[PDB]
Amino acid sequence: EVQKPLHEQLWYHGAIPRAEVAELLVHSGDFLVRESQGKQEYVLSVLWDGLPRHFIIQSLDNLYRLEGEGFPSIPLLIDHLLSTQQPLTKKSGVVLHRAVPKDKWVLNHEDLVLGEQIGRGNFGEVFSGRLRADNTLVAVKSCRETLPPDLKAKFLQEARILKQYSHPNIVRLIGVCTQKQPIYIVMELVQGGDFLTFLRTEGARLRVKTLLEMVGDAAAGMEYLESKCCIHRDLAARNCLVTEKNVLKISDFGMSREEADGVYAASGGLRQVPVKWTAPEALNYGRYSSESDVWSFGILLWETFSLGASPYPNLSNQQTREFVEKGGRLPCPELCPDAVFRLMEQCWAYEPGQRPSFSTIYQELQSIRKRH
Ligand SMILES: C[C@@H]1CN(c2cccc(Nc3nc(N[C@@H]4CCCC[C@@H]4N)c(C#N)c4cn[nH]c(=O)c34)c2)C[C@H](C)O1
Repeated sequence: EVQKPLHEQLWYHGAIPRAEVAELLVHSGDFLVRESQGKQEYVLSVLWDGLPRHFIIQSLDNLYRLEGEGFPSIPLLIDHLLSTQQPLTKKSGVVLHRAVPKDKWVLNHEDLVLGEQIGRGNFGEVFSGRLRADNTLVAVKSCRETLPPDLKAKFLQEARILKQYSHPNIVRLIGVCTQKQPIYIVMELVQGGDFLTFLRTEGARLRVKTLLEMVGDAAAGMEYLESKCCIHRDLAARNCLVTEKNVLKISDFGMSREEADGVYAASGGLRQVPVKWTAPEALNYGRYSSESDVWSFGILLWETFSLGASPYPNLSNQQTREFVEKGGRLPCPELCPDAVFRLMEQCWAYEPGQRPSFSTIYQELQSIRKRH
């Protein structure tokens, strides 16, 4: 193990952000080695006094050192530090205890070949791609480095959330490319593309039973997320994907948050918030919950039965907020069955407590589908 090159080491995390480093180091003396992207130097990061401390690994004459003896490799230096329990510096008194290994999701850049751009996300371009070992087709999310540091720190959040999930109607994570820059999140490629485009393109061809089945799939995904205490915050037709077999999967988890007690209080600082899909209390007071996702689901129902129409077309975001406060809601689409519209109206109840649960939504849609 110690003989292996640094890049192969389990405790070498390459280009992971400082914010990810803080997540990984749990106990005193927990440590990892990484490459500092800015300075192009290796860094030993260690938890001491409750906070990560970052030591620059010096290199001279092909020997790696801190303030003591030098070694011909960084793994030999780490082994010396761990085995002797010598403080990394006399001044700091930091002593290594446990090497924090990469998880199973970390992926090498070499494993992946990037293809054509397939869309644009808030963090940057999404590309199609290929895993070289088996020809598995993937979607690859990128993060533009010119984004503000506060926001870039949020990019890996979607991967951290999705690592936990497995469901037929939730997009599947494949891995995270964080050993070098540029950083990528890698997911299964969903062949049919986004649901909004599907609705607009397939259009008059789609049967009501088919639409009910697809939104039923979305309700199943949302029920599963609610069960995991996940609040998606960006549910919309454009953020649902369609498989080659017309199964719908929820995707685009960049804004999603896990809250044990069911409420996420927004920073207030979000840019490009999808105002037309967002519940009033979430905009007004920053209160996000499964109930605010339910409001979004009502908009998704509207998008589905209007075959991809844009909501509140004649209103600005601010005008939409004012319109909704006055009791305004979207009109019933022609193709929308009366029962679906009644459910849609319940989803848009002003008080979040009055809105139906995702289980109720799934069951009601399923029951409607059986008579269509
Ligand atoms: C011509 C067709 C077009 N296709 C096509 C067209 C649109 C989207 C996608 N796919 C994905 N889009 C995502 N975000 C998009 C951002 C921009 C708006 C739409 C989406 N919201 C995400 C995310 N997060 C994912 C995540 N995981 N997996 C995916 O596939 C995926 C494929 C692929 C197909 C093979 O070629």
